[PDB]
Amino acid sequence: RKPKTGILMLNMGGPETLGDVHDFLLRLFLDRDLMTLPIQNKLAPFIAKRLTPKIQEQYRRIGGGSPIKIWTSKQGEGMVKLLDELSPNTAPHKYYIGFRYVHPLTEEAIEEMERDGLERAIAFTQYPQYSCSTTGSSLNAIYRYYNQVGRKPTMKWSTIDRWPTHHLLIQCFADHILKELDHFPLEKRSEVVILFSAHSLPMSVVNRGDPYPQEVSATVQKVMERLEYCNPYRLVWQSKVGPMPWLGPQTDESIKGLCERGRKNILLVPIAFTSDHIETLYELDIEYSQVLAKECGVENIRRAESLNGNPLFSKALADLVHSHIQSNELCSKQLTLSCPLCVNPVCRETKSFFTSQQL
Amino acid sequence: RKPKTGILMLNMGGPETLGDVHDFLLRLFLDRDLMTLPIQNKLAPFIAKRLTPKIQEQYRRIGGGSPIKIWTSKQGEGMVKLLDELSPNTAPHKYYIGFRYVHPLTEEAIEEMERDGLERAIAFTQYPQYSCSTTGSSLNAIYRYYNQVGRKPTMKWSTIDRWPTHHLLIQCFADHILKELDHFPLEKRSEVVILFSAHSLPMSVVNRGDPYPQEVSATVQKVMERLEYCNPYRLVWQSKVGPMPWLGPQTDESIKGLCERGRKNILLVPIAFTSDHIETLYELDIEYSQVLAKECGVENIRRAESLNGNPLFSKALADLVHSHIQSNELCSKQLTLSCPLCVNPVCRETKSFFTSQQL
Ligand SMILES: C[C@H](CCC(=O)O)[C@H]1CC[C@H]2[C@@H]3[C@H](O)C[C@@H]4C[C@H](O)CC[C@]4(C)[C@H]3C[C@H](O)[C@]12C
Ligand SMILES: C[C@H](CCC(=O)O)[C@H]1CC[C@H]2[C@@H]3[C@H](O)C[C@@H]4C[C@H](O)CC[C@]4(C)[C@H]3C[C@H](O)[C@]12C
Ligand SMILES: C[C@H](CCC(=O)O)[C@H]1CC[C@H]2[C@@H]3[C@H](O)C[C@@H]4C[C@H](O)CC[C@]4(C)[C@H]3C[C@H](O)[C@]12C
Ligand SMILES: C[C@H](CCC(=O)O)[C@H]1CC[C@H]2[C@@H]3[C@H](O)C[C@@H]4C[C@H](O)CC[C@]4(C)[C@H]3C[C@H](O)[C@]12C
Ligand SMILES: C[C@H](CCC(=O)O)[C@H]1CC[C@H]2[C@@H]3[C@H](O)C[C@@H]4C[C@H](O)CC[C@]4(C)[C@H]3C[C@H](O)[C@]12C
Ligand SMILES: C[C@H](CCC(=O)O)[C@H]1CC[C@H]2[C@@H]3[C@H](O)C[C@@H]4C[C@H](O)CC[C@]4(C)[C@H]3C[C@H](O)[C@]12C
Ligand code: FES
Ligand code: FES
Repeated sequence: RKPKTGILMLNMGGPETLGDVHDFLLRLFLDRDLMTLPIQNKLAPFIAKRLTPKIQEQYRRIGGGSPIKIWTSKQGEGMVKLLDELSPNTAPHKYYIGFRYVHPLTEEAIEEMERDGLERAIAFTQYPQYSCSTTGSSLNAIYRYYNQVGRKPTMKWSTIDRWPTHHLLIQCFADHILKELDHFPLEKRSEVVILFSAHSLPMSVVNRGDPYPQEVSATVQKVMERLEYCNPYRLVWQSKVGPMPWLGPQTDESIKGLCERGRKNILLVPIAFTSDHIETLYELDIEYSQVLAKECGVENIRRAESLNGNPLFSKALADLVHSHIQSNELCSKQLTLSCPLCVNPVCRETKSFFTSQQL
Repeated sequence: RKPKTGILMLNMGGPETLGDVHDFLLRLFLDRDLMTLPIQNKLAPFIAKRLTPKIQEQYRRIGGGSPIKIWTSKQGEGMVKLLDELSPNTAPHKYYIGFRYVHPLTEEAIEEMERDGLERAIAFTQYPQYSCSTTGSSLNAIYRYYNQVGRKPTMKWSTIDRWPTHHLLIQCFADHILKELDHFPLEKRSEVVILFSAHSLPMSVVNRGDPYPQEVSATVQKVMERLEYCNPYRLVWQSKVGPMPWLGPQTDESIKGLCERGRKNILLVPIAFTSDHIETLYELDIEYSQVLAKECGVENIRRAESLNGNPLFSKALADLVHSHIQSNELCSKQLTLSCPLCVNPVCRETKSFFTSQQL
């Protein structure tokens, strides 16, 4: 039986091997919906080349590459299995991976979906909280693909552009937090302080109206409510780079600050991504938990396991797609409102691309 | 007959008459928990004096004074009426107003509570979302009062230091939003965009770990979920002053940005305060809705009514106090975690003041 419904799982992606690092960075630095550089066509390949060594080294430190594709595939397989049972009327379902900067690229996925002659296509962002820089960028790629190929889609499109508080997503986070709290010495469990950590954004992006911070904040509240506020927490942000102002507090500075103030039992909780990747395996685990934490004299610092292959997470994914199909939703109401200070003309085109879809 | 349980309603307060502006500002610039200034004892009176004219003018523009005490009193009376019926075991209940910078001052309220021979005293912040600059400052005042008076309290203390997602608070906001949406022309109701607006914070405060942004964001999500995402929204921030970086987007820039982008039907929703005051009556209503909006060519801009005298809000207050009493809570779990980068030694003292209370 030929595939009827395709679920395009969108994510930035990460290099699978050290050899993929260079092109990963190149594609990224060439992206306008994310970055404007002078003589970009020249500096893009240059900056990619100069950062490759350091980035390859980071991936070497975690085993030689990014596990994003492996986890995405496992989740997609689980999701599809459930969807075929949940929604027989839209089966067979097939998942496609559309990474923004690595293979399979968004464009390659769309080309295959079209080639497979699907009746329906769902742009399912793998980022629970919407940022014009993450989900937005992936959605722009879809609009741009058809605009560039100079032809209309042969499939009916729609998008699940955000899902910051999906009940099953929240349950997964809560479950992983609880099981990690169990790993702390019993005598320190109640003393543990939780630092929810999400990739930060430059203040210039936050100030334009990016939906991200508020949604990430919503996820945190939902998780803590489910945990019945068993431990105190703080939502902090990681991955800042460069000298420019970014949304803080910074995860690293917070870890150090807590230790200096007597809170030496910390539980890190990646709250804005669903699989392991450089942010968790390198930045949180090595950079902060092994090096920084040791230098600050932490007693116990752990990190909640990433959702990865948790069966309940695959259930969450299937539930989202199923509910989306049943509601005939073309996109969230939120997507119909671009940032108040958006200056990228493509955002409105992308929005319209989805709001105007037939069906 | 004699009062048994006192509910101290904490809020910054506002000058009741133009004549009260000067001392309001003086007390404020003399608060080390709010800000630290060089030679503060000399600069406070000086700054208060220089700002008085402009601030008096703002209050003149809204009628001649702040309605905060009037609304606070009405809510307090309604709250007490309900509490006497809800919690007979802790009745008679008495509410006391503890304004940070205007009469009745926090210190004056405490003196009266002590004098009334209360058995229980509850520091009930009127800010649903915790900021060390709002609720924290108020709680610090309580600790400082006893530390300064050189005497221990004669009543049992506890605090309701935050309540960002209390179901009745959320219902009130949603109700007021729905009725304001009904005031827009029917043909534009669906086109209306919601701007949740809350007093901004300097990035220096946000970056040290202030709980505020994340909690305000939680309130927004709960309200939108209750409204079933009927309209698109954005959480923006108002009241920024000075040349330093503050958390954006700015409410004023967002209003202008939306209009320039074709979204000329806006609903402003104060989401971090429960009564009318300078932020709503002047900043939003006059500064932004009457002047700015007009200059931007807005079609319709309205503001959800503040909670003020809504009976359901008095119920929310009573329910919070009731649940607090029945739970025997001394404070939220959140108060037990000071900011990761807190540099104010009084914060820990204040925290301990409550966590260490007998009972
Ligand atoms: C100016 C521009 C940022 C523009 C902006 O966002 O306003 C920045 C982004 C990355 C920068 C480049 C990268 O840092 C790589 C190089 C760093 C060297 O120190 C200067 C040249 C160098 C090639 C930089 C030139 C310039 O300062 C760039 C291109
Ligand atoms: C800052 C920007 C998001 C901006 C926005 O909020 O719109 C994010 C998106 C992808 C990020 C980049 C990618 O993760 C790839 C690189 C990862 C390195 O660890 C830092 C540089 C690096 C080049 C990152 C810089 C920055 O954090 C980027 C560019
Ligand atoms: C750190 C890295 C340059 C590394 C190098 O010179 O080797 C530079 C290259 C392009 C930069 C990014 C681009 O200038 C686009 C964004 C500009 C904002 O002011 C900060 C975030 C922002 C996302 C920058 C983050 C960071 O400074 C980047 C990623
Ligand atoms: C330097 C200090 C801020 C210190 C800090 O945050 O680290 C700021 C806070 C308020 C400022 C003062 C207030 O703005 C009032 C005055 C404004 C005048 O333009 C300069 C003198 C003036 C008296 C300022 C001096 C100085 O710049 C102050 C005292
Ligand atoms: C910025 C600060 C909160 C700081 C923090 O996040 O810790 C808030 C608390 C009370 C505010 C002040 C009070 O509202 C009184 C004044 C109101 C005027 O409209 C601006 C100046 C004014 C003097 C305000 C400046 C600033 O917005 C203050 C000082
Ligand atoms: C604007 C006002 C001075 C007005 C005047 O003298 O004309 C100054 C006096 C003290 C200032 C505040 C204090 O310096 C404390 C805070 C310092 C932060 O860098 C900005 C917020 C912050 C809360 C300042 C806001 C604003 O710039 C204030 C309130
Ligand atoms: S930058 Fe957010 S919609 Fe364009
Ligand atoms: S400044 Fe937040 S706890 Fe001290």
